[PDB]
Amino acid sequence: WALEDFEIGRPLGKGKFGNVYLAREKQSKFILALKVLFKAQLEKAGVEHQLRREVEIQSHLRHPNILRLYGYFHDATRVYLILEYAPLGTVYRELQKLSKFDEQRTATYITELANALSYCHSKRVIHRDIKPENLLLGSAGELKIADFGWSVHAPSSGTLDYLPPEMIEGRMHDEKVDLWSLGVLCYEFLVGKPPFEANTYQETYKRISRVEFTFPDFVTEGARDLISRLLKHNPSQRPMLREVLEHPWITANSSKPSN
Ligand SMILES: Nc1ncnc2c1ncn2[C@@H]1O[C@H](COP(=O)(O)OP(=O)(O)CP(=O)(O)O)[C@@H](O)[C@H]1O
Ligand SMILES: [Mg+2]
Repeated sequence: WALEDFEIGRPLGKGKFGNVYLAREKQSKFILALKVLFKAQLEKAGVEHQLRREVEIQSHLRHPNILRLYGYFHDATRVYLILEYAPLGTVYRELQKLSKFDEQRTATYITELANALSYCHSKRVIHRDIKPENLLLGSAGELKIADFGWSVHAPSSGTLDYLPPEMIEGRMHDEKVDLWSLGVLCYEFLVGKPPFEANTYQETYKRISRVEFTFPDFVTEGARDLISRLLKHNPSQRPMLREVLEHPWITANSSKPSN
């Protein structure tokens, strides 16, 4: 597997370690996304081994709400990831355009997230880096979790906007990290801002460890209940994904069934 087997198109995104390009395999005309990481940069930090673990985790995951990793190769200087192509962009860009989502879209997206996370937790997998810019949209507008560069196994040990207290406090985290991020996202979808945003890293840190946030008036009581249950300082207090998928506000507003 070499780069000569793909025609490269426009870039789909740019990052510190590399770039993502639309691409087509020449033999079959299969269109896909090619993520080109540069070893030099991955080595400048201690990330090349986290990349190896992320690739091994993602290749064993098959779920309609998880971006597929078809394969991977490398050359002298670059690492190539062969990714499923998500043609409708990121939830982040959708959030900028629409400013905020209504209860129906939010509940649908949370349901799709909770389904995919349930499949991951049912295989001892945490993501930790669930940001809007890592949620992609498929041809039918379905959510796909991408960017598994931070996923890990077991407890284990940028902007903090989506990280729970136990992570910023440097403690040992577990599968409950994904529950906190789910509550951050639910809030951001309805309000248009993550609930602990601030002009400063140091201030954002304080807010998260205190769980200091407030709702705009238009947030309904059902959304407040779900969000307050997820954003608990104590991981063991956060609900299970089953409790989320069966939350009243989710069932009433979600257009997609649960799992
Ligand atoms: N299969 C895919 N289909 C469509 N767009 C994609 C895509 N994969 C990535 N992108 C776009 O490129 C951006 C960055 O890709 P990705 O999040 O996977 O790498 P990354 O976050 O690790 C960047 P860095 O190397 O700096 O850490 C995404 O936010 C998205 O806009
Ligand atoms: Mg990303």
